[PDB]
Amino acid sequence: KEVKVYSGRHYNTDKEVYQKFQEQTGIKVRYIETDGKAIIERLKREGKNSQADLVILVDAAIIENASKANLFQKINSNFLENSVPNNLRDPRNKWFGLTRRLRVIISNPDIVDITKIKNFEDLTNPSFKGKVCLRNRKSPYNQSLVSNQIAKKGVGQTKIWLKGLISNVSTPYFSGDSSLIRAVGLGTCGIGIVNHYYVARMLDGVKGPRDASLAEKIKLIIPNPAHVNITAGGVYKYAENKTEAIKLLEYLASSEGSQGLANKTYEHPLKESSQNRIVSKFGDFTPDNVTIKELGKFNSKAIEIMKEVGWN
Ligand SMILES: [Fe+2]
Repeated sequence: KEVKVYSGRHYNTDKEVYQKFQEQTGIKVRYIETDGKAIIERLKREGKNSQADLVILVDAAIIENASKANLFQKINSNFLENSVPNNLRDPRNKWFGLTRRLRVIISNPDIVDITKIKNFEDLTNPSFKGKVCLRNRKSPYNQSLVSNQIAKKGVGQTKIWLKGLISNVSTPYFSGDSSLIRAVGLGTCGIGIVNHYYVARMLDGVKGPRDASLAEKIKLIIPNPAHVNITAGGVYKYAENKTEAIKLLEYLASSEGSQGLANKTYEHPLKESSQNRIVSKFGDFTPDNVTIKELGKFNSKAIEIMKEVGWN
């Protein structure tokens, strides 16, 4: 028995999670961990000749791209259908959330008055002119944040928010979240928007002592209510080992599997907040109930309006 996993989680291997599954079930896990867009392009080109059984992808936008490319087949699993929150899975049962991340506000309290920052709407405050820094629009994480705003506010109000936000940017757009954390830590930026787990990795020494010292200087603000995004898995449309792929997906979505995956990347498990002491110090959050499917629905529109307002 074997199952082949093509995984977009390539921050640092889930080998340990796959080995636990192998040890428990006798099912050999053969995995590839690489960039999610590379996996999607490879599978579109391979079609029926692909060896993928299970596909794991990061961010609502990439899940939407794989869905549009018909990469997944619908599955029936009483375990997944009764265990994965409705808002974090496909209504059509093609993909299922595994871990949760939050895109949050980071601030340098020496450069900005953090008492005036509670939510994304506060970043349009004119007192922050020249103090806001952003990763570029190519980031699915940012596309999904703008999609989240469209879902909840509609295009008109989201465009007003975007114009206010981009008005406060006077720094070239960043090519990653960790570089933006460094700039906020150093104080060249007063405010950024990054995923919560990058702050936790730097605080925990993962990127070396300079990055840890810079991350210690930041104040992380979880918007209330919070924008939640996910990593998800689904069974490949032509999976040879369909039965084994479902068993592995059931394991990954379970309390043991979701904790195993989340603890490797400093993410939150599916049904509980992280017990990691660094992550728990960031505080409690309340989801805004926008579904992951809705984040995909508005992805194209989010890219359009980001381009229109000069989020470059
Ligand atoms: Fe990431």
